[PDB]
Amino acid sequence: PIFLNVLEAIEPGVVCAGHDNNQPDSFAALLSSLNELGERQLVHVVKWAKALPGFRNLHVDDQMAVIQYSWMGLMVFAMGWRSFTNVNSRMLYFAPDLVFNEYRMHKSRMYSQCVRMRHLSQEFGWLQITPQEFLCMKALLLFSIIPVDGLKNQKFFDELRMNYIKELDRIIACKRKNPTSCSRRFYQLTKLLDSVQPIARELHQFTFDLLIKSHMVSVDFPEMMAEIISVQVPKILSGKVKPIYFHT
Ligand SMILES: C[C@]12CCC(=O)C[C@@H]1CC[C@@H]1[C@@H]2CC[C@]2(C)[C@@H](O)CC[C@@H]12
Ligand SMILES: O=C(O)c1ccccc1Nc1cccc(C(F)(F)F)c1
Repeated sequence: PIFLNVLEAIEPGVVCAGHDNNQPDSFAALLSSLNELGERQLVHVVKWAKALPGFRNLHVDDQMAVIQYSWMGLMVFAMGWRSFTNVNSRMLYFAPDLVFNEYRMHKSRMYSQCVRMRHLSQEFGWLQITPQEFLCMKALLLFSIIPVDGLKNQKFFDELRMNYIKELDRIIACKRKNPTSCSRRFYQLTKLLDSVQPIARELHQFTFDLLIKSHMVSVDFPEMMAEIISVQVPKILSGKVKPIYFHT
């Protein structure tokens, strides 16, 4: 249908991190590249979102808010997809010029977090997620985290989230036969989406601390990345902004 054409048509393309693979691996270089990749990946997310159906309805402030709160969850989820479709979850495919292997996962000083990411990446396979399901879930991640005191126009956001959830159902109801698996498939995806939040929160904490002592470890932080991680992120780790789980 129309909805599906849009999502597949506004799906961001390949994005390099600009990492110089000629130089030996070093924490500084690796994380600095990831930050640069983040800044780059953020530009596409902004445009990707503005081109999203009904997104232009939210108040301009809520448009930037939701983007500054779930950018981590979106990029991680998408990255997990590339890893599955490119290297079959064997490694973390952040970018064509920035693939993480067992070694780099250790050199990045965040091996545990990578494990969970390589785990999310494998879920796409264990559950046999389809392209249509992936695209629909990613968009729903954009509307998966908001401040406890709601947004400027919560009503509009709830209906916007409600409608995207409906699209997921239709996508799911376009290949099933009996309800035994139908209403069941919904349970699987809803779980997968929720498993993303925990991972995202761990990375949030990590980038935060890394930013605090960025000068001592010589890790560069792009302008935008620096403002969001110091102004937006803190609100999440403080409890002001909490994700939206389907299950408890
Ligand atoms: C979102 C990015 C970059 C885009 C992506 O593919 C997922 C990946 C997950 C780890 C993030 C990284 C951006 C830079 C961060 C936030 C580092 O500071 C620490 C964790 C890194
Ligand atoms: O377009 C609006 O008026 C709208 C308003 C609030 C929430 C969602 C909205 N539209 C919307 C929301 C999800 C999916 C689709 C569609 F699939 F039709 F494109 C349209």
